[PDB]
Amino acid sequence: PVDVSVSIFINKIYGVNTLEQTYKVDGYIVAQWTGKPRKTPGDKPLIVENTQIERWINNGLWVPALEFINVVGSPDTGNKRLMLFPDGRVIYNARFLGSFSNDMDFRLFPFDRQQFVLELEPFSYNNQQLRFSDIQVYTENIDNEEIDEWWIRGKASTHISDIRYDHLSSVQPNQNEFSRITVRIDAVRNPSYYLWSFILPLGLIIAASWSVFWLESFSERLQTSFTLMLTVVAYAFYTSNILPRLPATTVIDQMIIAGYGSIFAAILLIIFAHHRQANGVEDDLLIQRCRLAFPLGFLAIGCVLVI
Amino acid sequence: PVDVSVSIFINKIYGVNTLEQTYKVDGYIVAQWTGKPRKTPGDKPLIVENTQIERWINNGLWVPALEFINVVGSPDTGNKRLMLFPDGRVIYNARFLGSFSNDMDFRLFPFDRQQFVLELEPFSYNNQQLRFSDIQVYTENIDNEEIDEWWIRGKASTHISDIRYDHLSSVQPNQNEFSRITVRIDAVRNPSYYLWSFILPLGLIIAASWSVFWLESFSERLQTSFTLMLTVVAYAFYTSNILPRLPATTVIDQMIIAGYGSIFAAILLIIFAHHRQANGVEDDLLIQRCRLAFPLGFLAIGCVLVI
Amino acid sequence: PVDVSVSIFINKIYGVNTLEQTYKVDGYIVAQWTGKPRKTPGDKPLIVENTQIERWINNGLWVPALEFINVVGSPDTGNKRLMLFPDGRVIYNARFLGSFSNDMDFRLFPFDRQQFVLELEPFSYNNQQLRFSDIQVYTENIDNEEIDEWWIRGKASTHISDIRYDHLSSVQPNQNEFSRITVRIDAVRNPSYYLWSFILPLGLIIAASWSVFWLESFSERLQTSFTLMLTVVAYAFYTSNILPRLPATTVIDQMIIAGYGSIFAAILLIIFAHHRQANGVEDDLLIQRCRLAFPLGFLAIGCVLVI
Amino acid sequence: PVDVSVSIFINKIYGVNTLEQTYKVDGYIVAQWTGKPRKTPGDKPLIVENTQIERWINNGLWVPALEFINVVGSPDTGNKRLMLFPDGRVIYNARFLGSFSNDMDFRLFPFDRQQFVLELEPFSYNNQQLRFSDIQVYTENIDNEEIDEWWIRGKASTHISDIRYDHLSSVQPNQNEFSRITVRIDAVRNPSYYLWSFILPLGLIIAASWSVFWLESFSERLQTSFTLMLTVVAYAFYTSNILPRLPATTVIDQMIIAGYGSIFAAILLIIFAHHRQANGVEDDLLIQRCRLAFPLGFLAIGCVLVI
Amino acid sequence: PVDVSVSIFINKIYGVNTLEQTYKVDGYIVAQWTGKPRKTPGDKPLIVENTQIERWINNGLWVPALEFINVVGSPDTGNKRLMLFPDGRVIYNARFLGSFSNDMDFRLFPFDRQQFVLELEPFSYNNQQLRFSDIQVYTENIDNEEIDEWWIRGKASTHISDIRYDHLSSVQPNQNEFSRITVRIDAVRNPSYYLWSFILPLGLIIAASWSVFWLESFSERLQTSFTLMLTVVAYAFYTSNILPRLPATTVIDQMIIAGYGSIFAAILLIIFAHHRQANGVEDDLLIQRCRLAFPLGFLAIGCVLVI
Repeated sequence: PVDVSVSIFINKIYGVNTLEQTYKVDGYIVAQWTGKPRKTPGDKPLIVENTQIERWINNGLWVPALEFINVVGSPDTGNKRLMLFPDGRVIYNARFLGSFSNDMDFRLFPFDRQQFVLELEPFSYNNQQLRFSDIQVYTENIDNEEIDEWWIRGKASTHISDIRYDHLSSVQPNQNEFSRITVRIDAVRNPSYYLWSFILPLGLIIAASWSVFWLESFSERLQTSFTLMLTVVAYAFYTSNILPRLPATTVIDQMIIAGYGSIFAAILLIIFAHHRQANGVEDDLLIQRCRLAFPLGFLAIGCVLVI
Repeated sequence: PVDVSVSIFINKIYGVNTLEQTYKVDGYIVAQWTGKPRKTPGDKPLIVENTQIERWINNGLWVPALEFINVVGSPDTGNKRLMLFPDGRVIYNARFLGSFSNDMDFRLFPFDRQQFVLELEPFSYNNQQLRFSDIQVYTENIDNEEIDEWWIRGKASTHISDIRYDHLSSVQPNQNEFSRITVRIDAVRNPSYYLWSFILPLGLIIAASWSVFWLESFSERLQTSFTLMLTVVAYAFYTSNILPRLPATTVIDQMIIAGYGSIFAAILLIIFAHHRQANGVEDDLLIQRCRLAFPLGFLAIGCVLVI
Repeated sequence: PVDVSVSIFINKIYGVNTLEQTYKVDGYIVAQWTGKPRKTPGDKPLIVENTQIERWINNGLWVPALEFINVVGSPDTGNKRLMLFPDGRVIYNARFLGSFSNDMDFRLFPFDRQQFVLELEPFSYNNQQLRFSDIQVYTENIDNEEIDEWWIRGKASTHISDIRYDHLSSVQPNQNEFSRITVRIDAVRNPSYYLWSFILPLGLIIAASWSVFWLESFSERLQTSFTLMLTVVAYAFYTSNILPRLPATTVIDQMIIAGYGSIFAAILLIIFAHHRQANGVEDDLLIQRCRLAFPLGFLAIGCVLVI
Repeated sequence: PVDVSVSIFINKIYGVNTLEQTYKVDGYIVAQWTGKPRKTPGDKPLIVENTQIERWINNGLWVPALEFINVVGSPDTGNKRLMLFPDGRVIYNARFLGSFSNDMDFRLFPFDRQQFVLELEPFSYNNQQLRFSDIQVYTENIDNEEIDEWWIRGKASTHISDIRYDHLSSVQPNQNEFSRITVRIDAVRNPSYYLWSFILPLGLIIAASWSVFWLESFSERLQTSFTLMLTVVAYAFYTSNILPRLPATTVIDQMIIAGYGSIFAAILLIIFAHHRQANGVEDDLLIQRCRLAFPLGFLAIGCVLVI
Repeated sequence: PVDVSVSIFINKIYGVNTLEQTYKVDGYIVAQWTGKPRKTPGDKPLIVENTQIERWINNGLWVPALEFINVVGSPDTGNKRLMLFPDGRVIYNARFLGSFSNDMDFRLFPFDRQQFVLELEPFSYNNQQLRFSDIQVYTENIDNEEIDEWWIRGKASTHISDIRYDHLSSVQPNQNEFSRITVRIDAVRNPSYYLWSFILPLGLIIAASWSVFWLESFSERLQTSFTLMLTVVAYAFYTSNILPRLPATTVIDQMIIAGYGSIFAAILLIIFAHHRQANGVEDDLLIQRCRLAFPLGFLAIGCVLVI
């Protein structure tokens, strides 16, 4: 079994797609192993670049294919090189930009946290072993973080493991285990932007909707609610169109639904106070009571939301 | 007739396009057959990867081209390999990402269910038979389902068949039947998100629209109706822009049309009650009757919608 | 002149682009001609697939290039094969997906009808003739039609013709006529969806806008119009954003403009009735007259729209 | 200096990108020059197509690369051919689809006019001269123009010139002038659609906004303005989202700004008339005066806009 | 160490992507060095174009690969050429369009300024030195600037430097320093468009919101605020949808949030003035005081924003 040492340099993780749970990773991949020694020009290591690489493979050079397991579509490989050492060492180095898949739960949207993973595995060989994996995710940790959209927490975690494929041929007596390198980078979303421009105004609207009870007439109370109703519909549209697209109910989507309910409940109470008492009494002890209670009931339900 | 065994590993089915009735399928395809025995290095099976494969084809190796019948544009094939066995067996294995087509009826949008199908067929040979198809759609069934957008019902069903092409040449006396593998995966859309964030507020708005009859004056009743009218127009826009795009009337689209009608009918009744009675009587037995009847008429019509 | 028989199988016509007047066509293309006889393996027809085809062309095999005249960008060709017959026949078969152009007038948008055309022509040869064209547009005609977006009317029409290119070289004495195959498929748009979810609510709003005349006060009449004004602005936005994009005025766009005018004319009449009569008379014989007349004037102008 | 005669057939100019000032050009390019005579099959001109062309170049055939100077990314070339004449003539013909750049001023958006240009230049040779350029922009001039989005004014203008590159090597004593072909096609946008569906309603809204002065009460006058304000905000959104995107203020954008100002100026006058006169007088000679003057002040300022 | 002279011609910098902090660069790259002398046809420098270049590399020609460090995906290279001089000089020249990455802070959006940078580095050699970098950013400086979206300030800055890579192999005793060319072009965004069509109406709306205090009744004051509330929600949507997309709070977003706060504070003051005084007094000295003070308080807070 050939010992393969890999190194993955991650330049940038960007372009997260919430609809398809994917993310882009730009960087380099280096893999080193030792083969039979070789006569090189003079005796310095020989450099073979791009189109010249397949010329060496056609003459018999063994270059194993390593596949990104969780990639989404063939990645864009930039420059690639082979470094052929006279003592037998071989170093493959290539620039790449690829889109990778991982299970991503966005339910607690503004305050959610995700981990971006890479999964590397040889495409055809089980008799060849990944010896050690070093990733160099040397993007900043203390340069721009409050300004940046995602907060990387710690240095990336690595784990070389062995994957057992059962459904295989019938001629392999026991060779159905492959070496898989797994890189993981944990990150937390910076909610600053979504707090100020989305959650804050949504609170301001939800709060100010309760000021309908400070209207004197019943006609004033009920008719204004329909203008508040339209405002929440507008704000829900503004929220869903500008924020990333999701077929899942987010924290903000609960806040939106809560606002929807708060207005509908107000309409019920406003009509209730009118027609609850005999002979047209307006239950003024209700309008004034919920004038402060209605704000409190929402805050109590919000805490049980975090139950 | 050559016996070819295929195996299709489905990693992920995603990216449904409602406008073009397409869907993306990432996974692997394996095909195995037995040919004339062959001298391999030593005597272990030889592995030929990617660019090296066409070198073997130029020297005479027979590798049939299998076409995805229902594919939408040439798919993106990642790494590919040939496993050449000394006794004659040949195993082709390739990673692919492709877009596939099938008839998809989205009319009952939030609660609809679809089946994703693959159709495999040799491109040039009828004297070569697909012997058995095993698909490994080992995506979860009981890990994430309530969180996931689609619910896979069962393991994929397959069907190898023979397709008769009539319009052909004139030199084939009887050989116009091709082996077609057909894989089918049934799935049900998870309506959780669309119920809470779309159907529920639409109900709350439609319901609260009936509270126009609880206004005392006629001027209050008619003018408020026009503000409710704007809200339904606003909500239909929010609905059509955020939800997947469709040139077909969906369940939600019927609910939207229903809200449109409920408001217009209210305006008729509101105006009717004013000018229906002689000498300016306001038919107060109507406003109060439909105050509860108008909500009920909508519920009765909704049940005949499910007829 | 070489006799070339073509056959075009049309799997699917989809993805009409109203902004660029284009549409996608998936299917196969077959071309057959007879050349000098040939020694084949044994004596069965030889099959040459994909990358192996250019190998035969480099050894001298004459394979003419057929260009889609009205294609938009080089089309995506899937699998391709050559079938070489010993008696001299040669059959080229290839799967393709391409985007094609044709003049498409969408002015009567919901009820418009278009025809999708293909135009085939050899790229370099005029001394080579397309002998007969058979298209197999065996998409359904009586399976799904009311559910489908477009209605195909009849079997596709074909026409081989001769195109005269004048601006050419100076060395051709008379050879400037090329063989062109022209396929035409006529189709009518299914207006069901646009009627119910777009045309119907637009009528309901336009109609209900006239109910402003049933308000008793003049202040009620004028102020309500401005809320109705906003509703038409809102509905025009919803219409233009969801419906296909066009730099041309459609039937719906005329209906929208009509709604704009109906409201502006209402504001004129409402203000006119106030200040038309001496000493502050409110011309109540106008408000009630146009209470019914204003709806009729719209219907009369709508019929002259179809003039 | 080799004499190269080019001819550019322009099939369609479409896909104007206002954000990036680009446009797509589909058509053919032909280039002819005379070289050393050649032994051809028999003695008829030889046709070399697509993949076969580079075979002749590897054997020594001189085929110069002509670059589209103003192209945006490598263009999509369809079929290409070489016609090798026995007397030495060589004719290169190729189908192409490319995106081209030019400075485009969209400030007078609905009524603007642009010119689409192509710039052709050899990539490596200054000792080779473009002898004459004939373009065949035989798209219609009198077939569909009122229906079409753009109006082509005349046949395209050509200009072969010499471009002086100063910053070059140090070994060229005087050879730093290159032959550049420049094609120009002038076009005027058909404003019919934008007039009816955008400019017309914006006028109606701006006009109808002035009808606020016909309200009797002061409370009626001020409150309605905010509904008209919302209408202009709504209409500004509808305008910017559907119309092509631009980081420049257009004619329509000025009309929008004008509507914003008309309403804001109205609010000032409405509040001014209330509190301008001593003892609470409502300056009724103002409300009625600007009832007609405010429309005129807008019309007077609009004519100074065309100053 | 080989001396390599590069020259970078920048035709156009366009397509800034605010979400991914990228920008497109179209232009040419020229690189010159001197090698062992060479026998050329006759003795003039030989020109080798495109596909013919790799033929010389297969025969042994050394052409080093230079990589754009900050590129986002492999760039699109148009025509490329080699100029082989008899005395040993070699000139590589290629057209390219590429997407490049750099840290871009858009927080002060309308008035922000950015710098577009390129970073060039050899892919495999440290024993080869970039001798001098000359960029020709000969885009206009005094032709169109007020009309153009970006303002280039000065001639582009260059800096050849040495980058120390630590994490490397174990066989290099001291050779881990690479030559990096860094080009920088400073640019300031032209805020003209965003001022007139976005900042100005936002001011007009924010200002006119203060006119709620000039209403006489309390019911008029509170109900109108909710219509003003909806207008800001609409305008926030229009702002975020049309302006470039950003997960960061911009100057406009602060102006938007300020408008949100201004209205909510008014609702508090409007309700405060009602219920602050004993026995139902309406604190008319507040409504009139903040009638002018509320405008001033916003202006006072706005200057401390620029603190």
